[PDB]
Amino acid sequence: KRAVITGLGIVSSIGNNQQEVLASLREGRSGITFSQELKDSGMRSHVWGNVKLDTTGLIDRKVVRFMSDASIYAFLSMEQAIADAGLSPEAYQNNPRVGLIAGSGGGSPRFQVFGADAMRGPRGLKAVGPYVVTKAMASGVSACLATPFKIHGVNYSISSACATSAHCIGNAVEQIQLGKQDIVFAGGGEELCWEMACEFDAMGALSTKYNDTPEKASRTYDAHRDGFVIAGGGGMVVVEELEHALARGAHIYAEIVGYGATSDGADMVAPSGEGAVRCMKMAMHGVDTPIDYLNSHGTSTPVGDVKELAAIREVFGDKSPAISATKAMTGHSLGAAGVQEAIYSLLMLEHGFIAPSINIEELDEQAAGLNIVTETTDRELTTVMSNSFGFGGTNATLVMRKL
Amino acid sequence: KRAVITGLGIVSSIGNNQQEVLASLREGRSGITFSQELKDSGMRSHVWGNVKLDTTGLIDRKVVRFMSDASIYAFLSMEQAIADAGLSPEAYQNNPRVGLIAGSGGGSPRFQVFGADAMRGPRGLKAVGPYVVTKAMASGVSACLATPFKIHGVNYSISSACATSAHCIGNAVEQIQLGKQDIVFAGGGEELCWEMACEFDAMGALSTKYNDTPEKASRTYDAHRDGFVIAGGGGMVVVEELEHALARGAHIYAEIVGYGATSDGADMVAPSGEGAVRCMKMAMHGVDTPIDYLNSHGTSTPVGDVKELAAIREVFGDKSPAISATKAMTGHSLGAAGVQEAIYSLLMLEHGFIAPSINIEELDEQAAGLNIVTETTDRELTTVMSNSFGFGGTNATLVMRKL
Ligand SMILES: *[C@H](C(N)=O)[C@H](O)C(=O)CC/C=C/C/C=C/C
Ligand SMILES: *[C@H](C(N)=O)[C@H](O)C(=O)CC/C=C/C/C=C/C
Repeated sequence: KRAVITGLGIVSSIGNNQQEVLASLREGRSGITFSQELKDSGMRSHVWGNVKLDTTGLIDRKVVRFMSDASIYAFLSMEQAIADAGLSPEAYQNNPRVGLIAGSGGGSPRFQVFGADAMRGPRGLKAVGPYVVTKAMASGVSACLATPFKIHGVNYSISSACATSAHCIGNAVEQIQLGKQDIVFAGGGEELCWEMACEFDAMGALSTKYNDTPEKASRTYDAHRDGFVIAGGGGMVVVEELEHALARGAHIYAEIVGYGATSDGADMVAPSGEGAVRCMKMAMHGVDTPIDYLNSHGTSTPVGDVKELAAIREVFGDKSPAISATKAMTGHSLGAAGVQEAIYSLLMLEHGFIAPSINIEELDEQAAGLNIVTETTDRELTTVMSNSFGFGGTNATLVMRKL
Repeated sequence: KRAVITGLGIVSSIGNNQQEVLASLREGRSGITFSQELKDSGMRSHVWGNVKLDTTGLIDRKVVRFMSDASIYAFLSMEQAIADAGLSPEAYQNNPRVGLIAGSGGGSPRFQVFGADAMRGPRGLKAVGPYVVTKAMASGVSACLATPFKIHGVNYSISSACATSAHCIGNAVEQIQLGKQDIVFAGGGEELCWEMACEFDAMGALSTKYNDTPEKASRTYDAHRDGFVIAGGGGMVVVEELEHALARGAHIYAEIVGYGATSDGADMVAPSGEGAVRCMKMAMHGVDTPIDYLNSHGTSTPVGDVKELAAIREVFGDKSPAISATKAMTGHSLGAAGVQEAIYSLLMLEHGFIAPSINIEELDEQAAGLNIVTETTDRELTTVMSNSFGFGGTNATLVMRKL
């Protein structure tokens, strides 16, 4: 019935493992860079939240042949989570009570495009090859992890745009609550490519006025923010039943004391706020400790940023928690945002500190009053909240508490 | 705690509604046709499981402009399921206890390729437009339905390749069991295009030797089967808590008494009979009545067909149920296969008959002591089972029983 986190893995724009991420977080270090690929593609946004690691040879050649970047990022993340959790092969493999729930927001547009492009060339089917389905299918992230890691329990992906990996973790918790699984690896991944990013630029969702200063492009809550900075990477956490964790001597980061999942039923592409209030409130049912720190979805967009702050004002009233949008540092990894930010929250809980909300040269007028921390501040935290929202009015929030 | 089906909707290769689907199922009619598009793309497979329906003015302009075919098919299926359920706006909209869990196996390869092609054109960003993300994102099917139907409960997609809509329904059931939702619209959709179809052909998964006789291409269990026939369409069912349903005088097709979801942890693109055995066994746990009819996954592939059979023989041993692969008639709608086949099963339960397993000129010698029904058989059914498997070793089976 009770679910706790006993391990985490992460490959992000601000770090290739939790120690690197930790340092980046405390230093308010940016993971955004200039992208020549995005410029050459004809986009107006040339800033990236890229993973600085050459993944070549990092996975078994026979295994990696079926994977795309989103899967590769999640795979390396799950490798870290397994080790971190102190799980031995005999403990999680070929075990019906061990599952995997991980996904991405867009699967693999790069290979969807590669397949189409190849089909129309002089080689046709032979240029396409036999590995595009597993690379391009939406469930690639879960399929490519569950098979090599020898998982026998649940195996599927939850996809909900920019809230996918958050819903993935929440679903993992429910598996533990329903007593169906003892352990479920949850998280996700997202590739970084002009193929997909150009589609966000086309709808004006990406930042375009700070290409000369990449590290200043992502500026959540700043009066002059102008869209989010697309990013890629992966994240993975080990969701485990409490007794099972305690029995093996597992190191527990926190317990998942709240999980909200609601729907706006209003606008595609734009948030309503109303659904987020219900989502946060839902995650709070039963939680009687205060929310000490709130890791906002805050993507750095004009409408989104204040819409979520309005939701928070409504849920907490005159006693809102310390807030910070780590996306100002990391960028928006879309489908991987939820699990990565849950990890940043876990690291803050574990090391007792609040990561800064960077790049706010002029706090938005609507952000007046609120406690958005703009400096790395040491503090003993106990309960933390993390929000994730996506197109189609899909909301998710997770509340984690220290034991 | 108990989940029942109180409505269904369907847009498939063998019918644009449940009445038409019933007629083809009883008649043993094939929905496969020759495809000029497929042939013209360079493919070897030129047979289709297409939806014969002009969807043109069926969905509101400002709504449909965010959708792709998978979403359009699921949307029309939802419309039918709402009416067929006897539900009205005042009862299902802006209601926190009403949710939506629907997905596709591939999202929208067509619009993803369109975006990449548009971008590379002289007009770039302006050629792409602002609607490709919602059309191409993996969660499109759920996002595009939850918003217009004003859903306020759960809202996300489950994606598991050729088992997605089956896992979607199972997840909906768990929402009712966890007491989180009273109603959850579950199902999915899949578009039909060479963009995606060419990728399956490239891995030799599609039938190529019966292009001259499309209706004979899909031949599950036949000694000369040579791959599945790709198809498109949608399906949607209303999963409702028992008491809620009885209280409103709802029409109940049956109760979902079993739901299995397992993982092979062995092969990508190839089924390991053992995972399916555990999946089926998991779905039968607690069901005190025998399985009267089994709607197999049977896609008409050399390895797949008999592997599931070996799995079935191992599960039921001596006393096996009547079996029939409706894909021999309908083709493989991939992500939409699970929900559509659950609907065929519900229709057989609701009308007391077993749909034929067509096109078996020579029964595979692997399907021995089994009961593969090859003629529409009038029978009083009580408990039915439906299997769905996908790449990455993802398995799902649903057991539905009359109340
Ligand atoms: C991101 C957000 N609102 O924070 C939004 O939910 C979103 O667009 C996620 C979808 C990304 C998948 C890419 C599909 C493009 C082909
Ligand atoms: C189908 C099967 N094994 O019956 C298989 O699970 C599958 O390939 C489903 C994925 C289809 C999504 C298309 C993605 C291609 C870009």
